[PDB]
Formats: sequence, C-alpha cells, structure tokens
Amino acid sequence: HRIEYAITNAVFVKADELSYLSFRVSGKVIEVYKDLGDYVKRGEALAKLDPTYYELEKRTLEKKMSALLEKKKALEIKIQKLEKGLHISLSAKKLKVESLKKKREALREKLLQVEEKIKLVKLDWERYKSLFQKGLIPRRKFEEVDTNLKVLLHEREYLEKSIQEINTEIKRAKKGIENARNEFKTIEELKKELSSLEEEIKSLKERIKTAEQKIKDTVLIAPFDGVVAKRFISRGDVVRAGQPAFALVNPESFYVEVLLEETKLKGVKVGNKAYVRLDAYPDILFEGVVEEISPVQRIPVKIKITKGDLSLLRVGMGGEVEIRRT
Ligand SMILES: [Mg+2]
Repeated sequence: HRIEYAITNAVFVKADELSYLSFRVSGKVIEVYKDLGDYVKRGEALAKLDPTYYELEKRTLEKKMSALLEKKKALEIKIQKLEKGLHISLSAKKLKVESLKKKREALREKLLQVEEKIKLVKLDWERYKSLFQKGLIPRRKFEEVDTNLKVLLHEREYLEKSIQEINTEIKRAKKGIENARNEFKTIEELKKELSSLEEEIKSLKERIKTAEQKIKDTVLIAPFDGVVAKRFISRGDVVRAGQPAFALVNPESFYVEVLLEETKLKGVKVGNKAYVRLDAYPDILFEGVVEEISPVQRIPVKIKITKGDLSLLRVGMGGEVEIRRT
C-alpha cells in the first residue's frame, strides 16, 4: 500500500510498570467501587471491608478506658482528701507548739525576775546571818530575811516544775508530728500507684489510636492516579492483609507492542515515527516512536507513546499500526 510505511494489525497495548494494591488488614469484602478498566484518582476508594470486628475491638478498649478513668479520679479524690487531712491537721499541732513555746517563754522570764531577787536576798541572808551570830542584830531581823528567801525559793521551783511539765507536753506534741511524716510517706506510697494508672492509660490511648487505624484501613484507597488493570476480589471474599485486590497502571507506563513480520521490517529503526489506531477509539490517533526492537515469523517491536490521551488506554487493546521506514 505504501513503502514509506510498515503497516501491521498485530498490536497489543501493554503496561511496563503496574502496582498491586492490598488492604493493610484482613477482613470480608463488602463493597467494590471500581472495576477492571476504571480510571481512578489518587485518594478514591476502590473497595471496602466489613469493619464491625475492628470497631468492636476499639470499643472494647474504650470500655476499659473509662474504667481506668473511674479509678484515676476515684483516688485523686482519696489522695487529695488525705492531703487536706494533714494540712489542717498539722497546722493545728503547729499552733499548739507555738502556743506552748510562748506560754513557756512567759515563765522563763518570770523565773528570771525571781532568780534576780533570790540573788539579792541570798546576800542579805548571808550578811544578816553573820550579824546575828555576832550579836549585832535581833533574831527577828534575820529570820525575817530567811522566810522571805523561803517564799522566793519555793515560788521558784513552782515556776520550774511548771516548766519541765510544759516541756514534756511540748515534746509529746512534737512526736505526734513525726507520726504525720509516716502519714505523707503512706500518701506517697498511694501516689506511686496514680502514675502507674495513667501509665496504663497512656498505653491504652495508644492501643485505641492503633485500632482506629485498622478501622480506617478497611477502605482501600488509590495510592496514585491510574487505571484498574485487574480486579482479584469479589463482594464476600475473605482477604488477608497484603493480599492483592487490584492492579493499578500508571498511565505513563503504557506502550504499544507490535509483532512485525521480518520481511516488512526493511527500513524500520529505533527513533522512527509511528502511528496507532485502536479499535476502541476511532476518533483518536495515538502517536509515537520506535523505542526498541528485539533480536509468519514475527518480530516484537516496542513503541513509546508521544501524543494521545493516556488515561484512555487499557492493557490488551488492539488495532492497526503504521511505522515509518527510512
Ligand atoms: Mg482494523
């Protein structure tokens, strides 16, 4: 027909790089949104699994979650009720030490004044004694001093027994303070449990987060723009994680493969123009160059596409092809 053009009807649309899609979890397919031949946009849902199980699993965890928030606050009350069972309780024993210590400092000063007087009257006593021995004073004057000294002396150790008695009671109130140091130590023992509870919560929020992933993974969405080259699954099939559900072809992957009789290969060569008419698309002329030639006896020639709507091609399409001789 034309010696400028090798013409052939042995043409196959093929795909170099396709990708297999899978669910990241296992389950029962319940819906198929896309089929063999569909063009799909990155993000589209292709198919969906029954999620009830993964949703139960999540909510089984949300039960146990609120059952650990009904303990966290249960003994956040308990530990803040023992924390005020010692604050108003210690501030009271503190004032009855700051009240005994002032009541004591009142005595220790009246005791000092009395000890002042006793110092003087002791001297008078010594003197008046010596003067009575020598006949230089009446006895009336010396015993007068003597019984004054007796008064001061037993109004003294009245003050000082009234001191060692207000000092043992103080020491007792001060031991009672040490008991509350064992109180807060048992509170901190109760507190080594609160942080081990919100540590069981920290890891539960994580198990939840992971369950919500499994639930989200029940919808198979498309990782890139492409056309569905194969569909391996049907409604009601049980699939496994990572098991192929579709094959997706990157439209840039498409090429035409031509099986050329060796005879009509005369002037054909890598780089040469080529022209493809697929039966599926009468009103479109795909266009390309000869990418490579492999070493009734036909030779496979690979054609790279350079003009025409790639999103329209399907693996397996036939038609007619003209290659330019040189
Ligand atoms: Mg034809």
